[PDB]
Amino acid sequence: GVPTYGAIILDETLENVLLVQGYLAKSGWGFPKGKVNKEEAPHDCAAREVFEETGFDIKDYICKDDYIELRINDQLARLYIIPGIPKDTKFNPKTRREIRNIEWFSIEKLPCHRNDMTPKSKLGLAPNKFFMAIPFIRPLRDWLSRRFG
Ligand SMILES: C1CCCC(Nc2nnc(C3CC3)o2)CC1
Repeated sequence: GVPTYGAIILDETLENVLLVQGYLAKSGWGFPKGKVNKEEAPHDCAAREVFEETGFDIKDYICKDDYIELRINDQLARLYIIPGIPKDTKFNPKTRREIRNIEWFSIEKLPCHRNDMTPKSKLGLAPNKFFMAIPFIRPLRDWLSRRFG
């Protein structure tokens, strides 16, 4: 799969993260991110995708070594960590045909797994609107603990 790049934007308290809501297949909440173009450097793709989806330019704030990266179904997704962004920032997608809404969420309130359906003796996982974000939540919490504590 083609690698994706984006950002985990946190506010000044380190409590809240910025998620964006797409449409259809991307109908839930996730971190801003998208597919790398040919010959495009990871930091440039992250900044482009974030600016397209949020209207906020991270370019002056990217730290090269500060990211969480996951390989899901043999696609690589790397989110640069960008703390300290004020909660009163005006975010506006470029692209309202792609982005429904943009909100801050409390990190401690976000799920770090979906729930099973053990109550119903059925296999699988219950739907959760944070499905696209969830894989990153525990690594994010651990990364923040190590870096700040
Ligand atoms: C809406 C705007 C665009 C970013 C999008 N990010 C995303 N994270 N996982 C996926 C699935 C394709 C694998 O997409 C979700 C939020």
